[PDB]
Amino acid sequence: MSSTILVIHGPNLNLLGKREPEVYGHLTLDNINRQLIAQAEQASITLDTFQSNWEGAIVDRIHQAQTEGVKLIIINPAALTHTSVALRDALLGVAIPFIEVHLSNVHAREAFRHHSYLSDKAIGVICGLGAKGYSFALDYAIEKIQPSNPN
Amino acid sequence: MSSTILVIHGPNLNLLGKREPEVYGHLTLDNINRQLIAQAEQASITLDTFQSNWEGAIVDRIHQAQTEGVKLIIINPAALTHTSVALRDALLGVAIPFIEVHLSNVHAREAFRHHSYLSDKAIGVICGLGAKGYSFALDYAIEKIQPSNPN
Amino acid sequence: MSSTILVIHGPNLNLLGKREPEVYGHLTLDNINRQLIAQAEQASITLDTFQSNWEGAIVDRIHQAQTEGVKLIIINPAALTHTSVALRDALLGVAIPFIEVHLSNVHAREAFRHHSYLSDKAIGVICGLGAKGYSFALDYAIEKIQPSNPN
Amino acid sequence: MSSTILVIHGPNLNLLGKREPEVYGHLTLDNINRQLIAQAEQASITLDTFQSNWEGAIVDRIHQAQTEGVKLIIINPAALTHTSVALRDALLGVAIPFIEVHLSNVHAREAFRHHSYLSDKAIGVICGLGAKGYSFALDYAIEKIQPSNPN
Amino acid sequence: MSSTILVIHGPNLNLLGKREPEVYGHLTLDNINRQLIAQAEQASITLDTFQSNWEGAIVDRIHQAQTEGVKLIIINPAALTHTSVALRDALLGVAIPFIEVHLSNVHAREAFRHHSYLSDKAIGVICGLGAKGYSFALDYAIEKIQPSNPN
Amino acid sequence: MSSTILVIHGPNLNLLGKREPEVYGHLTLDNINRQLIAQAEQASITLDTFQSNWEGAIVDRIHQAQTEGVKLIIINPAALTHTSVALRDALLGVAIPFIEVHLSNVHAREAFRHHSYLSDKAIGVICGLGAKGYSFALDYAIEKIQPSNPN
Amino acid sequence: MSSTILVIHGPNLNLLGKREPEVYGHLTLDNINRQLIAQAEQASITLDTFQSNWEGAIVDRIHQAQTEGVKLIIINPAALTHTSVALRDALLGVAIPFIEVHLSNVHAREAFRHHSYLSDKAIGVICGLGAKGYSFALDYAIEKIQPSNPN
Amino acid sequence: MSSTILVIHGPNLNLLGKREPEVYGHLTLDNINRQLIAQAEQASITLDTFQSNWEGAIVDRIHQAQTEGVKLIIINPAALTHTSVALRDALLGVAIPFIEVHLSNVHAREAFRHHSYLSDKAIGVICGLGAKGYSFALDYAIEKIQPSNPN
Amino acid sequence: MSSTILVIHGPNLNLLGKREPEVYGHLTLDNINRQLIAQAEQASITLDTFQSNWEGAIVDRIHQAQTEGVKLIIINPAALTHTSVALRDALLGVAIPFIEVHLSNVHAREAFRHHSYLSDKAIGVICGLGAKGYSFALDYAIEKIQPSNPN
Amino acid sequence: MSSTILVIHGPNLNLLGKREPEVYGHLTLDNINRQLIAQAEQASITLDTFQSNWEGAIVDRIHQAQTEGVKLIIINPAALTHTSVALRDALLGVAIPFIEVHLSNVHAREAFRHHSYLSDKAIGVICGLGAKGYSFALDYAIEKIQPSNPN
Amino acid sequence: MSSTILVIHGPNLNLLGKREPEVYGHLTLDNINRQLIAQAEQASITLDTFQSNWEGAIVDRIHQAQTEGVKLIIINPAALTHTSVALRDALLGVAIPFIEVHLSNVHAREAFRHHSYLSDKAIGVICGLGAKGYSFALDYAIEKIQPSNPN
Amino acid sequence: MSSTILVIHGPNLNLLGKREPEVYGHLTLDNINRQLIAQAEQASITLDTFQSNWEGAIVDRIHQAQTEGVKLIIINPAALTHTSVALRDALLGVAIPFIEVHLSNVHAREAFRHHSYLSDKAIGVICGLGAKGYSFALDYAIEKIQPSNPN
Repeated sequence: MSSTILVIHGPNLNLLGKREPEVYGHLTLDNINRQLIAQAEQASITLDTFQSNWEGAIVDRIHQAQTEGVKLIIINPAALTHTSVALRDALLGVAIPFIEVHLSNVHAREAFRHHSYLSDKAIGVICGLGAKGYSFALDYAIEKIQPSNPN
Repeated sequence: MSSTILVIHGPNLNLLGKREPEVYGHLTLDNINRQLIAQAEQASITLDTFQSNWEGAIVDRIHQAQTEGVKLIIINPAALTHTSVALRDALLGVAIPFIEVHLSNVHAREAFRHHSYLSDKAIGVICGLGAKGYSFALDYAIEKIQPSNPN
Repeated sequence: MSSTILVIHGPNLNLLGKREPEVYGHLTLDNINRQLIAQAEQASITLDTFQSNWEGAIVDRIHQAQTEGVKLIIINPAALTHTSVALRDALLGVAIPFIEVHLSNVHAREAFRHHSYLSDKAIGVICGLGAKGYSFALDYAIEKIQPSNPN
Repeated sequence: MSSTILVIHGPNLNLLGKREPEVYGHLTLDNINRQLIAQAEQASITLDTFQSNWEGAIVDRIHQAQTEGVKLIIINPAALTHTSVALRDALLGVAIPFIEVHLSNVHAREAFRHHSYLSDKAIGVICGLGAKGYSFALDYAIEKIQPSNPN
Repeated sequence: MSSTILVIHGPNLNLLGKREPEVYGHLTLDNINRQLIAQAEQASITLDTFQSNWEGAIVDRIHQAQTEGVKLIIINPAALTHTSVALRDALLGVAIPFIEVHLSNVHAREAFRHHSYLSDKAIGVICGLGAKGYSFALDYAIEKIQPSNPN
Repeated sequence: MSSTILVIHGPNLNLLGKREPEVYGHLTLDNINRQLIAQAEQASITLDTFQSNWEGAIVDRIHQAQTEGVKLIIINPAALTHTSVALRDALLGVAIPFIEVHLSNVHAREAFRHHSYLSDKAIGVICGLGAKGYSFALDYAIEKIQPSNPN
Repeated sequence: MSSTILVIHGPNLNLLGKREPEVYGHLTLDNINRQLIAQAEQASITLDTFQSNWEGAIVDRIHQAQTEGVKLIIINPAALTHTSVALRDALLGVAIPFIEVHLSNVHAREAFRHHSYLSDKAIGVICGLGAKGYSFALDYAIEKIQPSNPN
Repeated sequence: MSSTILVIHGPNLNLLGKREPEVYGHLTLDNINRQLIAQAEQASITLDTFQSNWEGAIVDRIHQAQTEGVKLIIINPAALTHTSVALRDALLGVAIPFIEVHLSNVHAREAFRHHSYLSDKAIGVICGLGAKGYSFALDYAIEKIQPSNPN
Repeated sequence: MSSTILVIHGPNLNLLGKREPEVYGHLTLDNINRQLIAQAEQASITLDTFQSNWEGAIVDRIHQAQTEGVKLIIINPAALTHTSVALRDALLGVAIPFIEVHLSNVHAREAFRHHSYLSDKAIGVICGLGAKGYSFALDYAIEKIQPSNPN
Repeated sequence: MSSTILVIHGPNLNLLGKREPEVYGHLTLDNINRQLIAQAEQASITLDTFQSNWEGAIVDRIHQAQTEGVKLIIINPAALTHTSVALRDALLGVAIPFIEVHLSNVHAREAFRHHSYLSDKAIGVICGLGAKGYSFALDYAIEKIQPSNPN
Repeated sequence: MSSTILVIHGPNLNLLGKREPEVYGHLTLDNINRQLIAQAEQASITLDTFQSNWEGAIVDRIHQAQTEGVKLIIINPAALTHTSVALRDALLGVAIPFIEVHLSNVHAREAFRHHSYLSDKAIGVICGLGAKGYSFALDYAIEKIQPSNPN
Repeated sequence: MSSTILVIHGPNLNLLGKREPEVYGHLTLDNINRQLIAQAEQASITLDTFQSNWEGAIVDRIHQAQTEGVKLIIINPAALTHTSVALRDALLGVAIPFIEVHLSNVHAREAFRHHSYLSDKAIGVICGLGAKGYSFALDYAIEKIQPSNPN
């Protein structure tokens, strides 16, 4: 079995691009996923994506990732970062390294958003850089997996 | 189908009237819905109702509400009020105004029940008035949506 | 005078509808009292109202209520809700059940407004529903003050 | 008017005399005052008593005490003990030593009752001994003002 | 005629023994369930088991337990112990007494693990004794439910 | 010439200057008011003053200020600054800008004196500068009310 | 002995009157004990006394009190008041009502001295009244057992 | 052969099965000890027992256990659980593995009972299962000392 | 420089009026200094000013002030108010009395701004009155150094 | 289409690679700067770098950035992130948008490291991805300044 | 009985060098005492030493010290440092100046070890320097008690 | 050339002996350094000393110390101990073992002084022993660097 990256999107992320005409639209979750997939293909890495509003579905997906041989996870937990011990335990239980990504700056909002049950065990965290944040996580992930020289 | 007002009941609310009715009352969640649907009919307002023990299902329902053009949500999040950021983010993400309702007086109970992830963003909150709390919320909602005669 | 229901308004409620709206509505404390009195009259319920900026005067009114045979109090303590143990102790002392009402949503403002010396002992709490909150409390109260087949 | 000893009863204490807030056990405020006055007369010591539900009235009384040359105050602040820095400041401002008395045991009830704005500045505190707590305070005060042989 | 005792395992428990058996356990969740079932039979007690990564599924199972007349629940809530009031509310709502079990010593890991939404309402708690903890809980339940010995 | 400034003195401020040679000297509250009145006179500004030990009296006075056209309030809340939300709400309610003054340095005393319900809504705060603090507030007020250029 | 009333002195109380009899003057623990024994003898009530610096010795004495049929304990736990749950459990375990006494005013000293493991369970508390606090406690106890009354 | 397990009962446990300790359970401490001894004897393990109300005696006993080569300790610290660092340091100092046991459910009682100075260092913890908790701890301990296979 | 006064401005104060002078105002730090120097000239008092972004420079300047015979310091520590113990220690070390000034109202901004390492040791604090704050501080200082309140 | 990006490195960053590679040795501060400078050159964007151990030097540099017309700051504050209000105020004062970068994962180390005086005002935050974090920040920054490209 | 300097060792210190000496070090408590006695003899000061696992025994020893004429106490309270108010009160009660010593660095260990009931009242504290810490304390004590000048 | 042991004095330490010679003490920073340098020469160890009021200068000096080959640092950070993470990171960055010294007892002064950013990483801490504390730290260092048991 080989090296795959898995991108996990948490609850409410499916909403992206419904705001549309000005404040945040028109960009969508599928648009993000499509860019990442292209980015991965360009490096000859198999990338899969998942989104759910259900915490249990996310946990199940992480469990499947281990059996599937996934090497690294890029996860935007969204609201679940502040609340889900089960998510943290699933990631730890499978021992697949992960990078935490947030489109918005979690630190610029309510104080409860400062707390995370994931960040302390993540390799790294990116927030506030929008969709580029996932790309950055992917770029890092590729180097870690297929290190240094490609030529 | 399509709807103007949506009533959402959180986990365990389905238990109402189901254990020791002589002690705890015969009123069921179904009775509450029946009462509200009739109250809604009196105003020619289309009312939908939803209950689940699963957070993800509630979130999905809320997303569905945006597509349906629901104008207001009446929600009793039950236990989820103190724990679910995901729920708060769904409501905020679809930008549908809501009224928070609890059968019991949350303040009269454990300290952890004092905190809500919804209350600060609600139009208003009602607790401790039992089933009538939902009716009052419905009365307020109808007036806001189709203003008529003030009292 | 003897009354079955007493409505108490706390400090600064006299200002309502005074600095014109904008800043809020034309609704006045008098409009609310008028609306409540009519609602009680329609139910053949005798209702009295009271407002003051003086805490001791409020405590005295509650003491008076006990002698007047008042069965339930609907109180908007306003600012006193966060500060007055004397108010809580008066209500407990006369042992008259009460409903707490706020026009605005107490939870949507400063952190200090989250806390109350009354809420845990109230039958129930209504906030953020404007004037209608008082009407809802009155509606509940009339229903409670009815059967007496209880003991 | 120029008493040696002043006994101040705080808010809601009048309810002992008007018919018990809880309570134990139809001992009235007037009964307490009579006992203290007799105890004071027996020692040839002049004593006055005061009760109010109003913070300002209490503050004014304390100021009046200064002009009257009161040497010690026995005060049962009741609910005010937990809230009134204005009371603390009146007492410190006039520099009259005081003993704090509570009929009930303030530590045996809600956590908020554990805190006082007075107790740190009192000579001493008595709580939970009922009416007898005032008598003890008076006995201590008499010995302090009019020392005699061991008591 | 379904079961007398129900054992619930929380999220991530399905992973037990999954990777990599040489470091840490060989033992699996099915191994645990088989031992408990054997232990139950030996006592002529009907025992059922359930595991899920979804909170709602567990809540549904608990509600189902009431309908089946389950006398006692042995639950390892895992991560959910620190986060789910919904779980707490389900167990209370059905009013089925429970014993809380953890394989590992919850107190020996991060501070957040110290807090439980279940422990205070449990009959008892066992942590850190591994698989034997479930057996111990069963022993206790059997004696409670069918206290074989007259005494 | 319409512009009017109102100075409010809170509880216990009436005591200023009683123990005269040592305790806090000879300056009285009346002395302070005379100086302020004269300072106002020089600037062609109308100024009124008020003191009370009763919170309700102060709140009423503020409400009266709105109707009297008062432009700005200089308030020394004294002990009320730490306790009275009602006071905050009256000032906010009439929307009259205010400056908060204390003779003593609040920060230099008990930790509870560090907190205020007024300071965050004041234009500014002055403490620990004695009676001059009021003059400074007046100087600022006069300039804000009738701004001056080079001359 | 057996006795009806037991007075317990906690650690360091043996020091009273030892150092700089111009520090706290000349009163000793024995002086206090003699005064109490005499006060008890007037009532024909048998009183025992005990002091120790060892927590276990105090717990053992309390247990002994139960067998001896002591009806009330007057206890000055001294330092143990802030630290010993074992003391709290002994008193509750034997179910002998108690009054807590401190010579000094506990609230006037370090913050850590503000918390007691006994006060919430005591009948009453007296502090800051010196040696007289023990006499007051004894007078209350005697009256509880063998009441006399003017009123 | 040849193995000793030591059971330590902390302060106030001597009261068990008497009259009115807080929770009257029928079983005495001796009854508990006799059951444990029999259980150990079945495994050809020696079971030492110790109870004291004195912390120092317990600390000395632990030191003694090290000199005597005790394999494991089962300890119910009772009230000392929440207060004694010295106990934790004794167990750590001798490095004898231990299991912490409580008859009652520590989590169900005052918040101060929630904290243990031993739990984080224990192999495991059992609480609220009454006398059976000690037996369970012993069963685990024997298996740890004497793994079944091969004798 | 006799009866010298020293004015110290902390980090970032150099920016005053630099950016968006419309919108934010055009008063500059130099303008403030020139005003203070002139105000000082009028009273025949020597005054110096200092600003730095460097804590060490400020500490050195304070040390220098003692040797220079500076009699009072007027300081706006800016950001350093909430972070520098070193500043507090420098001012305390030289024993030069000081007044703390801020242009803006520190209490109306983030919670972290509510704490000062200076305020408890200043004679007084002025905040939120802008440039005039420095002038008021100077006005007080002159009276204190060279009192001419009386002609 | 050329602009100015400024990279700021905080205290102790100058140590990178200077001891015991591999601890995580080898990579130096200059190596990071060369990579960034090269990365900027490829975009035809002008980039400057600064490192210092002195907070004042950093504050000065940031002020200079304003005069220089710097568009965006990429800053690794290092230790200053948890301590420097002066730094926060400098960036806000000049109003230059910034991205916060940390080589290591701040969330994975002592609790004090979890708090930043910058993060809430940052566009975004990157931590734990090492040197790459700076490049990602630069990539985002380039797109921000010069959006229109072959992309 | 009779010594100028008294060294007190708290609970568990008797274990030093007891187990795994090769692992943990061979130094024993007697070795430490022997060094100190020798250092004392060199300076012609009498020194006594004491160790116990019982708090009461330590308190009694301190009391004895007053009568003995001890001038200074060097105490390593060990675990009792974090828990014993009684110890603090004993030292204060006899008013013997003391120095607090710990072999290990308390600040490097769990958070609860960061608080001492003695540190605030000690002349000084030494921790983490092992046995030498006692010697340093002794060196300071000698210089304090006896004039530096030999002969 | 270069030192083996380096002594660092923090901000304000330069003031020692400057003011209040009779009240303060007339020992200066130079006296301490000369004593240390002599103590060092006496063991044939080179010792360098440094003081600054500038955190950056201190950090730079520590960096220099690594390249110099300094074996150990004795540091009195003074006020910086409570605020300077940069200082902690410098000492850790160079990996030079350090002992933390304070002339005064930090524990006896404000609560904020109780926390240190160095203490947990120091070998040891000495405070409150005046100048001797530095000498004691040196004595430990010399023994650590050149032990005399090998000899």
